[PDB]
Amino acid sequence: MRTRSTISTPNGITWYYEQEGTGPDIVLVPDGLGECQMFDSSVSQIAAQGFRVTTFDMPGMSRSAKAPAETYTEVTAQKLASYVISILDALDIKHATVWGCSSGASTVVALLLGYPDRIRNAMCHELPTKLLDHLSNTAVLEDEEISNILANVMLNDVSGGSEAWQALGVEVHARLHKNYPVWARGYPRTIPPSAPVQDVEALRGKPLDWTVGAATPTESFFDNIVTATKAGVNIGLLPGMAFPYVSHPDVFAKYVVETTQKHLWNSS
Amino acid sequence: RTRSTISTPNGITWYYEQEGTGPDIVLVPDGLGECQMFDSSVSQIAAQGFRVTTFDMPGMSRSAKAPAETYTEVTAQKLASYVISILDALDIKHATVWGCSSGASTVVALLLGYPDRIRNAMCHELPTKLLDHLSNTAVLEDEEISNILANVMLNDVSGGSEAWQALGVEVHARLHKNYPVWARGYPRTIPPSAPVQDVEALRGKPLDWTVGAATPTESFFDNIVTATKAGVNIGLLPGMAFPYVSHPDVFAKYVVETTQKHLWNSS
Ligand SMILES: C[C@H]1CCC[C@@H](O)CCC/C=C/c2cc(O)cc(O)c2C(=O)O1
Ligand SMILES: C[C@H]1CCC[C@@H](O)CCC/C=C/c2cc(O)cc(O)c2C(=O)O1
Repeated sequence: MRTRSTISTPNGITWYYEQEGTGPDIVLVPDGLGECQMFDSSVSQIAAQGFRVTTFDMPGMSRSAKAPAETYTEVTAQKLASYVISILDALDIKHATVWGCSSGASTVVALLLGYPDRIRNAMCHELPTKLLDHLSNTAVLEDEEISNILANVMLNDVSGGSEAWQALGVEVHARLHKNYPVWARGYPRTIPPSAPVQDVEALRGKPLDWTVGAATPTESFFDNIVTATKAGVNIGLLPGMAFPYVSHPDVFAKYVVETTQKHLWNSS
Repeated sequence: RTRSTISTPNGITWYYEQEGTGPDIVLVPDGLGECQMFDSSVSQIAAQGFRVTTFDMPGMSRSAKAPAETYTEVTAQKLASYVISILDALDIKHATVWGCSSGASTVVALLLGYPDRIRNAMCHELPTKLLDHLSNTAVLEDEEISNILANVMLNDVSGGSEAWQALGVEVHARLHKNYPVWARGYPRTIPPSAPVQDVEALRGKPLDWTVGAATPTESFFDNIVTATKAGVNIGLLPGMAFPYVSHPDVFAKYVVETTQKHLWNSS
């Protein structure tokens, strides 16, 4: 039942993408690691509730690595938003519900403010608004040190379930190995200052549902909870940390289905 | 530093410590009721021109001589009246107050209930939700409550296992006796008594709110939402529930700078 293919956009990207189901469109935008295999279990469960679910590897990452250096260096929310609009255009998806975590969160808030005709509703999780010294310092190391550093962060620190992280399998971890240096050089220095949450009055009234990981240290996304509350945006918790779609895929799929159904009710 | 006892008309015999001269700062303990956790910070705060007072809480540690009403069905409003009682006995008429956990509930009830006595309040990690796993501990035997909660404090909420163990055997022996008292008196009655149900009563008050930097987001998520809705200053301290144990110099600086900010805004 699942389409696994490639499609080329006039910005020079050859995207790897996957697609399952029929009904209203839901688009799962990956985190900075740009790896859409992490959504595998959830794509099926969500599509089974009467939706067409699309996801993709992000430009320069995993199977979407045939792309111009412009698409994976000095990356901003506003760039990533324009690239997602290009693949939606190429797949004839006119109106979409969107999910994003981390740099994906910045992207989906950028899609909702920048292309409101295209976005039914956005789900953002743990939107990075602060430069982090220790992530930025990795950008200057050698490829194999970055990979060994960030691989152990993901496994031991921020996976929110190391068993489920490992069970992604050898083939996934070999793609992630290659993505770590690309991400370290292109993302942590430029993503946070691009965060589209400078203007709280721009967020008020929009179809946005904001989450943070229940197990994440409070300091990491404290700023997200303050901004959502000041803007009157629905803000809540998912289990786990930065990868609820890996650590708790059934709770993640249920959240995406119920949030989308609530906005289909309020459309009508 | 004065280390002494004092009796109040409500039948509590308080153990208390007091150091320095200048405007009054009162350090209210967390639910475990042990004021030795403030020992280093009391000196640093007092050296900056303050009179610093702390005390063991009713029925805990060296304030154990007290009526059973003082450590059963405990609410913020009850603890607020007992703090006022020892403040009256020490002739402290205007004070800055710190409190963590059930202490945080106490200092917000102090600020609302007795506005003429309280210059400003610092509240840390105010418990607003019943926790079934904590409520259920109270119906076990003493020695299994102590073994269990001694382990929770160290591994889950200390925010610094080495500084927690460095408190020493004398302190850990008092905590050992306190756990059953705390288990039976606090976790089932403190959260429903949280004085944060009315957001509008908080707006414009001299209240400074913190949460622990390393605490899981789910624990005090509700505090950040409430503070933000009421326009109350909300920020972080390093560690978890015991910043005065895990990061005592950062704790002292926070208490001094907050109090100095409110002395300026007074005049
Ligand atoms: C891929 C996830 C890793 C989650 C670990 C995550 O817990 C590491 C700390 C939080 C920051 C994530 C982040 C920061 C940036 O400046 C840019 C980004 O693209 C991310 C990001 O997408 O991070
Ligand atoms: C002893 C402190 C810190 C305990 C760890 C503390 O971080 C355990 C989880 C947070 C709740 C603490 C708590 C809850 C209540 O219902 C009543 C209370 O008096 C407390 C309380 O004072 O907790």
